[PDB]
Amino acid sequence: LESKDYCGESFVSEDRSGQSLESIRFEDCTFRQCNFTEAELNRCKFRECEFVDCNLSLISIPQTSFMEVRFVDCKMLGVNWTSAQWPSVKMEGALSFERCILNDSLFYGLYLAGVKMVECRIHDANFTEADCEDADFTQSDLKGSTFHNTKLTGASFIDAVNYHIDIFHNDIKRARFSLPEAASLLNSLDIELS
Amino acid sequence: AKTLESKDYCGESFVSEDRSGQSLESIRFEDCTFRQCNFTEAELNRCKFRECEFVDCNLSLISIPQTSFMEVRFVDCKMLGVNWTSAQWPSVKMEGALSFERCILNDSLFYGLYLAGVKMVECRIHDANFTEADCEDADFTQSDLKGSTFHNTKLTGASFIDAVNYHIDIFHNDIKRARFSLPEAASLLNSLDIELS
Repeated sequence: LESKDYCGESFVSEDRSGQSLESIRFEDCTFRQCNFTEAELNRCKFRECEFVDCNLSLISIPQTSFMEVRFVDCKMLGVNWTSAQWPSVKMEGALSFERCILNDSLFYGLYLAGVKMVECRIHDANFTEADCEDADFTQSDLKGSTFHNTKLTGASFIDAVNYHIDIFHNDIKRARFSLPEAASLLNSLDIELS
Repeated sequence: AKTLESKDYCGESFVSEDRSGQSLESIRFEDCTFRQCNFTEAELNRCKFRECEFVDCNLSLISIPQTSFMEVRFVDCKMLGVNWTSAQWPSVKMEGALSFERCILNDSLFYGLYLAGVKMVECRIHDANFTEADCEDADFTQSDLKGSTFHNTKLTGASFIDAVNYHIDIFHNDIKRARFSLPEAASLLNSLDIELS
């Protein structure tokens, strides 16, 4: 890709695995059936973009900016989101994930207010110190994922499974849960559920 | 029913005796059984019961000041409104001293008492007060606890399996290792300011 600006393009069935894309801005673009496994997006910008049915496993994104970016049906294992470029002026729902595999990702300390991570497989991802207020985890599988000093106020876990949230180290005021899974919040107190 | 004239009874069965309103003072009963006896509003003053069973008795509103119960089982008994706090409780701290099965325990006063390992199984326990009681390892299986108060009550390892209508604030009692069953255990989540569905 020898241009630094793309607008309104669809990139289809491209194998860019292991490649470096540097300082490219994409607006109103869509990527589908693309392979970005182990790619590096270095100082790129994505605005109003969508990835659908792409492999972004272990992608590196140093100083890359995502604003209004949707991911659907993507493999996104082991992504370190902490090294992306994030704005200091907070805006809710900047990222959106639906039916993605987020296993082993790092969201440490990030502002994720209003972010959708719906019907995702989210094993062993780390949300320590993240702000997930109003986040939407509906129908997601959170097995092994870490919530520690995570703001979860008003977040939704409706129909979610395998979430471990220690109420002694996390704020869940007004968050939404579904039985019987909600009973797992009781695990912090060491009660024995039958 | 004829006045008890002795101060000790061992190996004895008392059957179908109406002792309602009777005052009994320093009678020691050991390995006795009481079956279909009415003790409504009797006073058991500084008596002792060791290895006794009460079956199908009415002990409603009985007074038990300085009376001792050790290895006493109550089955199918009406026992409303009893103030257990004025009974004599041993220095020896042993679990399982009392057992209640299919009893009506409404309005009982249990506050601040040592009740470790006590069984209150398949009981109606409406409006009783357990504030500050030590109920470590107690068994409330299948009991109806409607309106009973648990407040700074030690419930460590206690069982509420299949119990109904318990109000237990998980931040205001000790509940480590206590056992609960869904769907009822959902009531425990009322301690949290969350939206359930």
